[PDB]
Amino acid sequence: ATLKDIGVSAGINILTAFIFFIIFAFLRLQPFNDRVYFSKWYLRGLRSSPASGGGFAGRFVNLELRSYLKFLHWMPEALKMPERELIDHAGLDSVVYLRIYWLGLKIFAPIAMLAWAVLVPVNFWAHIIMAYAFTIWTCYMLMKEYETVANMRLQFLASEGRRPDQFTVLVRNVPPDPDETVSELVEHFFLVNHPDNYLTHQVVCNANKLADLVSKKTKLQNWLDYYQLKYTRNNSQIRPITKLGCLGLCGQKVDAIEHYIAEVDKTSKEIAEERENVVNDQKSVMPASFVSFKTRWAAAVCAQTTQTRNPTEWLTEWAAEPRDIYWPNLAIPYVSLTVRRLVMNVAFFFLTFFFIIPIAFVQSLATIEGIEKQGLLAGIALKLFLIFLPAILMTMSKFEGFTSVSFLERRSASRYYIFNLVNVFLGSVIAGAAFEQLNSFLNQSPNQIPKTIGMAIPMKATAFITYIMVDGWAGVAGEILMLKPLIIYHLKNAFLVKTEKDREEAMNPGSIGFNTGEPQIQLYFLLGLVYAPVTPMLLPFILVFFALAYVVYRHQIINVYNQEYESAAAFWPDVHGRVITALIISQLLLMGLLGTKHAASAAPFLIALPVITIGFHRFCKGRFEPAFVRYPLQEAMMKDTLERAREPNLNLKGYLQDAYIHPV
Amino acid sequence: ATLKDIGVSAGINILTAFIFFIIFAFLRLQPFNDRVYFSKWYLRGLRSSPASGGGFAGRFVNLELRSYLKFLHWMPEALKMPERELIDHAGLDSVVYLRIYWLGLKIFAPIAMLAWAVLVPVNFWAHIIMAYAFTIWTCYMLMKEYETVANMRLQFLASEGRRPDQFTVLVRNVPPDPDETVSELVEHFFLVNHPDNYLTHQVVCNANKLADLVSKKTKLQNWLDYYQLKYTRNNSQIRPITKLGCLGLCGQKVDAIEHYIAEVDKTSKEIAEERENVVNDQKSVMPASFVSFKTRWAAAVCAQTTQTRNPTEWLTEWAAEPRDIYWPNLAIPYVSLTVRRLVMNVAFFFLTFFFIIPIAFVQSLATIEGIEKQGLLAGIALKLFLIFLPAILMTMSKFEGFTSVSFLERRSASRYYIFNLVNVFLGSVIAGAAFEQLNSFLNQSPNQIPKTIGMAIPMKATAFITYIMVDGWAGVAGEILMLKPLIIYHLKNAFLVKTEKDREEAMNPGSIGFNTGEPQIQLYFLLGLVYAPVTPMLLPFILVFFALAYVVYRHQIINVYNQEYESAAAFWPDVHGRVITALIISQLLLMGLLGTKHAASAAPFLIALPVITIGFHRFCKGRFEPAFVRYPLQEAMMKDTLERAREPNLNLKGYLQDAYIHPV
Repeated sequence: ATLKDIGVSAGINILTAFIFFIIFAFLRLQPFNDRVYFSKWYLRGLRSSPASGGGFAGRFVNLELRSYLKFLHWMPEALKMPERELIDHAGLDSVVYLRIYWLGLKIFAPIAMLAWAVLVPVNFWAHIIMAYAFTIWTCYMLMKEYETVANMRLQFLASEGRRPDQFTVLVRNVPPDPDETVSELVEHFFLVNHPDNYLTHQVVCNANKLADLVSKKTKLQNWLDYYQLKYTRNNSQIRPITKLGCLGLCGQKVDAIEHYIAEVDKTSKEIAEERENVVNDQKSVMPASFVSFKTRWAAAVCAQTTQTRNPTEWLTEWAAEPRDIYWPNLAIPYVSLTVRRLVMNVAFFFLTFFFIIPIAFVQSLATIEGIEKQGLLAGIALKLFLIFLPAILMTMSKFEGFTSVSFLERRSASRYYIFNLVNVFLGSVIAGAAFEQLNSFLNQSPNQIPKTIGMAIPMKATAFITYIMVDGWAGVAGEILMLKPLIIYHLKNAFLVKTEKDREEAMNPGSIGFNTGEPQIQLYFLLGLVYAPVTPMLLPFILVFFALAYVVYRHQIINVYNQEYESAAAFWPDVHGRVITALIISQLLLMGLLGTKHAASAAPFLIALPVITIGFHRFCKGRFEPAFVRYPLQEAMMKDTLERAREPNLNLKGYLQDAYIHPV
Repeated sequence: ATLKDIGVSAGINILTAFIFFIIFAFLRLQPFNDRVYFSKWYLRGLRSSPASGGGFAGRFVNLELRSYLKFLHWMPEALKMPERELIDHAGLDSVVYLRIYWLGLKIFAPIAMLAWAVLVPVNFWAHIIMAYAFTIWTCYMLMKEYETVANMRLQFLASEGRRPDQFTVLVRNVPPDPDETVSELVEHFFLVNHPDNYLTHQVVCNANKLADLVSKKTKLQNWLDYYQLKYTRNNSQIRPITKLGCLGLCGQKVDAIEHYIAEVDKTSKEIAEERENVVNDQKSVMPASFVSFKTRWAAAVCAQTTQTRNPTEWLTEWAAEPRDIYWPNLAIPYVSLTVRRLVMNVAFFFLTFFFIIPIAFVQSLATIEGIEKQGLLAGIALKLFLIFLPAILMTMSKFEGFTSVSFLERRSASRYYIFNLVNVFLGSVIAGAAFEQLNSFLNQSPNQIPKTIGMAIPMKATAFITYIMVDGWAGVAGEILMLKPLIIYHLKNAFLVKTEKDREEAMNPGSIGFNTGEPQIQLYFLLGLVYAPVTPMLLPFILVFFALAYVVYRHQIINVYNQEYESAAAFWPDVHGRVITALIISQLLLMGLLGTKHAASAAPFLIALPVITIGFHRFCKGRFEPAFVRYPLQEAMMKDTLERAREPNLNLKGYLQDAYIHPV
């Protein structure tokens, strides 16, 4: 646990990262791996077939050029593209996500210098002075970044080309009327309440079943497509037991190929059936619509205005890009939304507290099944749970009912933050023997709960240092290697490829993953902020994470990741608020570290710090936050007038009419 | 402190109230007192000169008819006018203020029955069950009243005649431009951002000096007007030392009459001067304007929409009625607003905590000056402070910068609530020896502050019982007597009357006084809710207050009080929230009363109660509150269309143009 010991593990992790980088150098040279290493370039059409032409040499024939810049040159090259160019290459979302890593450096580097020039030499009022300076600097940098990101969002929103969401609102909870259809209600309402600028509307329909049937058809057509064209005739008719799939030659359904062709045909028959009972029924039509307006100004008005005396009916909000719309959740009743949120809130309480016990349950189950038909339960335990955490949290957000992928990712990121506040930091080691602490809290005569818990849950430094070195050093290095997407496309272009040209593209690497990546940055913001006034040891390792992550993610944003939506940095208020939470928690923990005994000339200052931080947060929520939630009417009018001058005769009707039909 | 003792004081206070009612019976018979007893009727024009003709008999000649209904008949007569008729007679504000007393009965009567059928007989899980039922009932009644008051407000706003505020917004923080005047900036902005419906605007000017000069002129013209026309020629040239006024024949300024005529003339000369340097200067013009629109729908849009990328500039809010506008605060810079609020927040901390010490200071001062030139310091101490509390709190709200009398009254009512939470209830007796408790808190090694304070600050029952009987029984009875307004007009129609007809009207009794009356109701809501699950003794006395206050205030609303503004019950969210606070405090105190020792099958329920209450509050803030803050666009459009059909050719321009000029 000494500097020496920690430094040994540091060197090991630096080497692990370097090994990853070396493999990356080799794999990125392979012409057949370029599809999954330069995906963004192909998605942009700037690069051609994989290796600028594809299928060439330069692979294992020359391995990787023996040097130092083989596994290092990609770093300065990632830092070469200007930010403006990356805004048009990747998007504003990705550029401001990168700005969070730069913010971490802009905040922690100066405060690391301060903590290393005060604490370690002079080793108390120094702690409180440091705390103050740290919070002042953090807030100053947060305000400057709130301003820059807001100005970037506004510049982006103004220079953006026509988007259907700029003219549309999602009206929800349209009150049911026994004499009129949802469509008629909507049309009439917006023709009398927004007469001057109402253009068109698109009622939301529950086409979830039809969509799932179409998705099932495609899945089944591609299930045994590998087997269908393996050798045709009668191939390996595998039987993945119908309960979980995968498997293969395990159940009893041999039949034929292409997932037993008749099955694909019966799914097609059900698709036809559903199509009939979804277009001609008027019961699939949900109490919601997508109302478009002739001007962006009018849509802004509608989005930021109450329409009726019942503020829970005719709820109008800025619509999301048609590609950001999560259609399954647009068919969930509004009343249900609130109940689902509550159910998922308590399910999360359970997931963030009583989760080690179910993990131990499955661990014990795995020991039993391990004996039956070398093992040592490696890779399971909680590692697998941490890989599934983002997905579990995402399905929880989908249950809650968010109708935009952007918002779902933002909700999952907020949940992951709370998970990390509890299970990585305050409350990880306090969770002794499952709910033993909770049993004592239930049988506690007085209110000793905070006492017991707080006292023994502040966590340690050297242990956290190893976490940064494993998850934030070698972890971000593994990201550059893109192992799983490579494997996926390898076992797809060799398996179920059968494409006429380039239709079977499993090269898609998804996006940055705000629901996972941001929680990581925020956990290191938390760690670095809480420990800063106490120990200056966490800061150096946290800073290496920020620098490495900046470069690895910049590379991945320029070369691999493709944005699945464009929210124009709408998530920044969330980011800001989580660093504000980190700050407040830091000051609260310092109050505890320096409150017992101490002095009466310490508490007045350690109580002013949280207040100042909350006041700054409120100032920032009133100065910069509105830019991310409401479109200013002057900006909307400016865009409208300029567009109507450049294009005097645009038929917005056609463009906005079919924009919000369910993709099915 | 026994039932007997408390009942003796009860009888005394019942008799005091009856004595007040008896004097009221006599005084309301006097034909010369009718001006200040039936003021509303004269303000409405329904009644003529004082005693339906004025100056008659029926005074002391027959005294008061010896009976029982002399001092009792006014009660059923006050309960005779229907609520709808009172909405058009007095206003919605006054009708919903009366509804708070009825709400108190609707909440406390059923819960008094429950507490008297459970606690007293069976005398613990009964306390927690009572608490639950009490909160459920209170919330149910709160929700039902939120609904009724909201529907009443919407019905009122729809049936209201054209009001200038229905088409106007107060734009604040108009960004300074070196090339354009505030007027030009405003006009251009709203002609490009709200082109379709912008009508006119009225820039706010700092005419505070001119207004104060005009007010000074009138004050001086009426100062020694009594003396001017006492006997004319050369009358008693009194000298109120110029530092506080009043006095008379005390300073050195003898001069002449009418406050030394030359002074009135020099104030008139300064009025002329100021008029020049306020109309022709463009530096008096504040960065704010009153923008009117052709439709109420457009003003609603503007009020509930962000106008520019800087959400702190071009701030648009629904304008208040020109009569509700507090013009002095419309000339206070927006930046200053925030600082002033903070300064007044800490001044209030001082007023609600360290206030007994300044009272003791002045008390000790009065002992010294008492000897100099029978005394016993009667009526001073804190009684005088409680009469000045509403005024102090009002001047604090005026400092904060609220530009509407309605909002100033609402702010002062909120402050008075906090004062009462602390100094009437939790923290009154804990304030031992000024700041002795605070000195110990400053030198407290651990966090023993909550412990010490809470333990010894829950207050007692019998003592509170006497408070209800004095302030809520005899207090509301004294209100019916209207002593001070009577005296004022008596010493004005006999003093500085000199009116050609009926111009010197000091019969104006003001309004209900939301800034004072509501805090009282809320203090009894608090007391009755906190004590209910513990003791059922406070409830009966609290219920008598509600009943008596309902009848006395209904009488005063129908006969005396005249509304100075019409907010259409916009204060109800505040009322609701203060009863919600009472509920939460009640549950917190019950947790303390029943948490030490007790059981582990009591805490889970006593922690669910506050959560349920906050959840209900949030539901009510999302369902009913928006009706009080934002005008629904459908309602605005309905009013607009109906009005444009009844009156096809209205020139809203003329009506809305001169509506917002400073009354000077």
